Amino acid sequence: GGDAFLLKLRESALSSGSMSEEQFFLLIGISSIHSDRVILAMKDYLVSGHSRKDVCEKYQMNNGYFSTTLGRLTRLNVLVARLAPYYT
Amino acid sequence: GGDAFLLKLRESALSSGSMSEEQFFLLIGISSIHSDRVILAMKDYLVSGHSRKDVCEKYQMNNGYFSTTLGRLTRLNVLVARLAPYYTDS
Repeated sequence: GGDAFLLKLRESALSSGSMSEEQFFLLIGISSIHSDRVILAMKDYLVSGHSRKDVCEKYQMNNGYFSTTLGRLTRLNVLVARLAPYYT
Repeated sequence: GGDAFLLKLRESALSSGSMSEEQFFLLIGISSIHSDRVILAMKDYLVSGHSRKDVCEKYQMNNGYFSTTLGRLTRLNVLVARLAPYYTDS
């Protein structure tokens, strides 16, 4: 259940600069994230390789919101990676 | 571009009995589909090969609910196929 879920997200966490812009936008497209602010923050982290510290300052974001959002994208990325062999 | 979006969905529509349970649940996982009966109806169609008529009867769905739900999964399938190259060795 939920405890093992959180451990999987820790183990699969997306890191700073881990993807291209178009990949990022496709993940956003599949997601239910719709806040422009948190989209731009996650693009700066995941695509541009800015640090969490810098991104939180720029978007005036707290760690709960940053970490939750990053976890939502990590979850989607794990599911998409598991789906990929059905399409390749 | 809503009109073209609908045409694309027709061309791309998922077939009955076309995916494994694992593939199905991964697509459900990415989706925002919440209804337990709707997930079971889509499983019965996409995995178990039941007809549309069969699932709509079993899970009390009207045609618009079925068609819309299948459309939601067809869109995700197209998008996941466009994401897949980014998970390759290249």
